[PDB]
Amino acid sequence: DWYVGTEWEDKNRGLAKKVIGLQFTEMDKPTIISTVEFSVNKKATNLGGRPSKYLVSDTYPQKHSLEMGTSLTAVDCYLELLLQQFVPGETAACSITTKTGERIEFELKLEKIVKNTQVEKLSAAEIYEVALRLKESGVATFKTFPKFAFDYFVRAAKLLITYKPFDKLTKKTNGINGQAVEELFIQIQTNLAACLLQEKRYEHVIY
Repeated sequence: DWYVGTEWEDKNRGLAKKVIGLQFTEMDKPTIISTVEFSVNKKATNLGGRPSKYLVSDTYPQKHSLEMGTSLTAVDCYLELLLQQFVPGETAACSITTKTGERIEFELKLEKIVKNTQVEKLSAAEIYEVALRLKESGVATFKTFPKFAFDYFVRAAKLLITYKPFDKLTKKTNGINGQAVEELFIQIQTNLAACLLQEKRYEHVIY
């Protein structure tokens, strides 16, 4: 065994991964816009009341379909980032450390990558739909997780400005009308503004 025991970290986000098993098929990793299938191998420990679509218990192991950039909770969003570090067939002990130092611990396996689209490949039309879905997740997490909501809108905005100017876009050439793009960009800018106000409203409310 070579891959077993190897480790990855993102100190900034309190994420750590340690490989415990591998059924090798290839060294491909999920992209930021991929669709994957993965399983939770046992009950997550120390969830501590935090909402999670995948880790929240109520039989193991259990399978899930996941499209990157759709998660609506803090834990789930960070689940995605861990999954983006798996190769298919890999089983890893994962952890999310909180501000209080307490660790949420879980064991995941990436079963396969259903679709591994690359951003660079995408047409302007397809980029729009990715920006549109990201904004939707932003809107859906606005009340419950404003920092993540914010990050969503930022990600959506960043995708779109790759096509500035917008005035040179036509359905005929790019697949999409440049008017639709600048309208969606403006909606996102407005959402980021709202988010900052939402964060202010609760900065002095304790966790």
